Amino acid sequence: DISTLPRVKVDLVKPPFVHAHDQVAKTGPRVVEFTMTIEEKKLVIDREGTEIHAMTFNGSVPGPLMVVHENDYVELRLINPDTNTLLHNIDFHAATGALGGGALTQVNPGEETTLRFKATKPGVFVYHCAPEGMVPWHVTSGMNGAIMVLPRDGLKDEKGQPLTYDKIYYVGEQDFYVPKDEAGNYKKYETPGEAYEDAVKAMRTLTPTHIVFNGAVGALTGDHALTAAVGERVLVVHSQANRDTRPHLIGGHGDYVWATGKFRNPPDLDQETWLIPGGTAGAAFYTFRQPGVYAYVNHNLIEAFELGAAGHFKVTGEWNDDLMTSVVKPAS
Amino acid sequence: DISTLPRVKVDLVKPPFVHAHDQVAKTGPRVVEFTMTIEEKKLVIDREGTEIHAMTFNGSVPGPLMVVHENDYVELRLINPDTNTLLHNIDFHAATGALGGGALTQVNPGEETTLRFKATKPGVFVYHCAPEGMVPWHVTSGMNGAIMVLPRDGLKDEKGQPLTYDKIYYVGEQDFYVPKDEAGNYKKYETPGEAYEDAVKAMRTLTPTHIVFNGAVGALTGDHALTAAVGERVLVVHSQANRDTRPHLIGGHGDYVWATGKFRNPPDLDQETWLIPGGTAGAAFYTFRQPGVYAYVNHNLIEAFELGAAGHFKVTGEWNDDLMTSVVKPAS
Amino acid sequence: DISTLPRVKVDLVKPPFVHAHDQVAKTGPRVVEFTMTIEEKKLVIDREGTEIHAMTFNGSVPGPLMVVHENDYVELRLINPDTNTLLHNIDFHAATGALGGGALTQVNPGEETTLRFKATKPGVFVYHCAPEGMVPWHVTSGMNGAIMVLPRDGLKDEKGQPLTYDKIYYVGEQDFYVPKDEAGNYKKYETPGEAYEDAVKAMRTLTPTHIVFNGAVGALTGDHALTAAVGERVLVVHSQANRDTRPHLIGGHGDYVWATGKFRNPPDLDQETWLIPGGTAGAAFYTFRQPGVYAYVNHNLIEAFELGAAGHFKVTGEWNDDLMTSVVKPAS
Ligand SMILES: O=N[O-]
Ligand SMILES: O=N[O-]
Ligand SMILES: O=N[O-]
Ligand SMILES: O=N[O-]
Ligand SMILES: O=N[O-]
Ligand SMILES: O=N[O-]
Ligand SMILES: O=N[O-]
Ligand SMILES: O=N[O-]
Ligand SMILES: O=N[O-]
Ligand SMILES: O=N[O-]
Ligand SMILES: O=N[O-]
Ligand SMILES: O=N[O-]
Ligand SMILES: O=N[O-]
Ligand SMILES: O=N[O-]
Ligand SMILES: O=N[O-]
Ligand SMILES: O=N[O-]
Ligand SMILES: O=N[O-]
Ligand SMILES: O=N[O-]
Ligand SMILES: [Cu+2]
Ligand SMILES: [Cu+2]
Ligand SMILES: [Cu+2]
Ligand SMILES: [Cu+2]
Ligand SMILES: [Cu+2]
Ligand SMILES: [Cu+2]
Repeated sequence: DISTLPRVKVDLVKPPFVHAHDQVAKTGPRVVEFTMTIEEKKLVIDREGTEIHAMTFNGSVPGPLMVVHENDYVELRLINPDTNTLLHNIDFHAATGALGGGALTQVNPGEETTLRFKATKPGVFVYHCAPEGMVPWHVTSGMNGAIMVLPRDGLKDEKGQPLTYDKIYYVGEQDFYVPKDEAGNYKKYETPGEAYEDAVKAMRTLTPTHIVFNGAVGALTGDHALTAAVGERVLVVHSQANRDTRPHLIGGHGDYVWATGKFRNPPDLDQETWLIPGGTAGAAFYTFRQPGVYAYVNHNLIEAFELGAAGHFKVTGEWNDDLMTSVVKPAS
Repeated sequence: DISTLPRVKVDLVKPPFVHAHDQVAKTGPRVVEFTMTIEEKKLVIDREGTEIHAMTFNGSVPGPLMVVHENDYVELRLINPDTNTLLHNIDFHAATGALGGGALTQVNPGEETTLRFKATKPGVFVYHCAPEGMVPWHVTSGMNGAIMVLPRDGLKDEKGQPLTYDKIYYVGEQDFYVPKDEAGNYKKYETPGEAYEDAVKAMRTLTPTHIVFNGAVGALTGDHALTAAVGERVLVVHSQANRDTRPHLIGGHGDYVWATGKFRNPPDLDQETWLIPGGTAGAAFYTFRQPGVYAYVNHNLIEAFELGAAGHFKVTGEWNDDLMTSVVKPAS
Repeated sequence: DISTLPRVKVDLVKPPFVHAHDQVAKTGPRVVEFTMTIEEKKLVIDREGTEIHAMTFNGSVPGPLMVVHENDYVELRLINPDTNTLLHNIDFHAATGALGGGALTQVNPGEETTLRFKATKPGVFVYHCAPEGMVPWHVTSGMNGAIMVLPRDGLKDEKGQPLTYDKIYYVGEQDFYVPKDEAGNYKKYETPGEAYEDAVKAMRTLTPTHIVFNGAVGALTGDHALTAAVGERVLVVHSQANRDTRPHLIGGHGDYVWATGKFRNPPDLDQETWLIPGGTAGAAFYTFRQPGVYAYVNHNLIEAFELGAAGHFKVTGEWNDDLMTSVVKPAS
């Protein structure tokens, strides 16, 4: 009887940060209660000032990472305030039935709903809006995130030994399709209905105009670079709700990678780059061995360095000259 | 001596259905005899009435699924009737030598040929036409299918335990490249030779105009939706002869997935989405747990919902409120 | 103390050939010394005579395959002669720290540098140039290769048994983005600086104009076809520094494949086609069973047969009619 289970309310945080949780479950199964408020908002996505009408869960692109354990129940209160204009819903790839919840969560502006589902499979999973007839438009306007369902005994390596992370980050990668005129400049629009056919035309090109981490070019850089220390074990969850990506840590590796995100499978070891298919979340575990700046990229390097799919880690600590050294510095 | 082996004649069926077979081999190795007749035909591929000149094995896009067991011999009689205009052949990715058979099976209109090969590797494999100098044109005109080579003791899970499906479906996904003029409308053509250079130009864009299951937008919907019941174990074989795809069952999972289709490998567990590379067939096994409508899609959602790569399952049975429920239905 | 280790100087060879090495390490850890000289040069990449300004390591696209064992040190002397015009560097995906070495290896024309790093992870890995602000331009101008870090006890299969190759080839696959005018003809340019913005524009299309093996359409054909004999065990290392590929041996298989290239993982068995993500090297092992011509392709068949991503094997030996035969040759 679900009513006899503990309830715990989670307060979500903005990506790339992740709400506090325990890797190894410290309680039995629980109903884990989340609330998200949909926000349609203008977002500047590049250094040129290109502004789009984003559709968000909780104000961010991506939406926040939710974290539960296997066989917990996820109870989500989804709020669509009357300041929004569109119908929205939510589909969890972690859930079973009713189009992942989408069939049960259609909320007009001024409405809310509560969905409960049992998290029966461990892994990282995409969630996204998916209103009938409008699915890719909502998803490619930012309106996707991820949920991590941890095994109750935490992560394990390929031999069944524990893998415990010290830090976790969530990198949502977003493909945008900003409509272009025949000279190639972006268009804007006066209403969502007036934008819709050219959004469809732009999407049909299958060529994103921007591919960004955490909602904008450069979002994971400078003061907002990811951080770690030498010797820290870091889990990076990476999702892409619509298009393949190939993450790579420049100067590092994925020591243990679940490229398609499902923890019942043994991880792939020692990866340089891995393929996360569109519509999937993946997770990579790495122990830093060197300080300095790293770039975390989609290793289509055009996508990374021209379209925006690049962020930075700043890592503190001691340099290891055994691992790498300049024997002769550049010189004439 | 192959002449001492039993022969069995298979009568093929139209996708997404699959000819009757046994999962666990009930006989020793056999020569399994198949016949396919090539048909060049007009096909309407979308709701707008866009009509192409399709090139088919057995009248369908995809061609039918052939099913044998490991170390059977596949004997195919391939017929190119004189009502066709082009040279065709067949290449089996399951076979070894002679470009998969393509070098031995070149048939002008009015010709036939018989090829035999030993199915030495278990898995699902693409087959496709591949005439020298014209390969992608034939393949992207529909002229591909798949063959399943079952292990003699049937499918097994990651622990070596049997996996037995109750139903099997074959979803062939087809990328079409319908030539467009500079305003973006499709062109038609008066002969294959007159179409060829613009087919090549259209293909060179690397941007399909349509991506469909079972030969047309909506083919696997309505009266032709896939069906199952709660508790049924379903195997979905999915092929793509030319371009990557990322299947996903909306509201479900791939409980056991051979993404690259080869049964000697342990399956990946609990997949949300999986990557089937172009030129591969994959297979996913799922036990339905909830009734209702599911969408089975390529989870590039633009490809699914704008270009055609979406079908439906209709599932009968009892709803499980433990797995999912609406706690509070959408309301003001 | 690294100075107490043996040093061995390797003399590199042009792809697709690979410098001599031992699969099982015959010495303890060593410092393996390599030298590469950067060459900017004109290269004709297609049958039409399209000529680009290539950026190369050691005069070739791809750069040469380097081979070491796990826990060897790689010491590379990188020379940028004063006959070049651009700044270059090198990033090894095999290395840890300093952006794979790129932060330590920036060489103006007329400069050289020496980098040492410990090869701590076994596998095949990409290396590429990556000058800050110019990364995809250099990589997509050819300026990438691979390094193989063998386990000290050589390759092993999924059961831990040895896999020993008789021959090894390195296929580098290169995506080029040759700028096109509005009629679709290639442009040329008078200086690298004058080419840069249109190179960026061309790259931003995400649509390669050419995808080639060993630097040009047809490079691995005719007198330069790959060769083998029936019964030979062949390892094909395949890299793609920027874009996904899906190799396939037409008429054969990948008997053992490390699609993402890392030897600590068990190989995938019996592959028809496999996905090597952009920014990765993979490796496939096959034992030839039939003589004749094979095509080795990227199985996006448009990429293979229209854009250039196809080569040939010529295999000598005895035909096996048990594996494949023409029962009835094509006839009326
Ligand atoms: O707890 N049954 O999924
Ligand atoms: O943090 N425990 O390994
Ligand atoms: O055609 N101008 O969007
Ligand atoms: O091209 N990725 O969906
Ligand atoms: O199939 N491209 O997303
Ligand atoms: O989904 N397993 O990485
Ligand atoms: O039966 N030998 O492949
Ligand atoms: O249908 N036997 O599990
Ligand atoms: O340029 N009209 O196909
Ligand atoms: O983009 N798939 O071949
Ligand atoms: O590489 N795209 O099929
Ligand atoms: O090919 N193994 O999924
Ligand atoms: O030898 N330590 O990587
Ligand atoms: O070449 N030894 O298997
Ligand atoms: O617009 N001509 O490159
Ligand atoms: O489409 N491959 O990066
Ligand atoms: O994501 N295409 O390389
Ligand atoms: O990276 N393992 O193929
Ligand atoms: Cu929405
Ligand atoms: Cu989805
Ligand atoms: Cu044909
Ligand atoms: Cu093929
Ligand atoms: Cu360079
Ligand atoms: Cu790189």
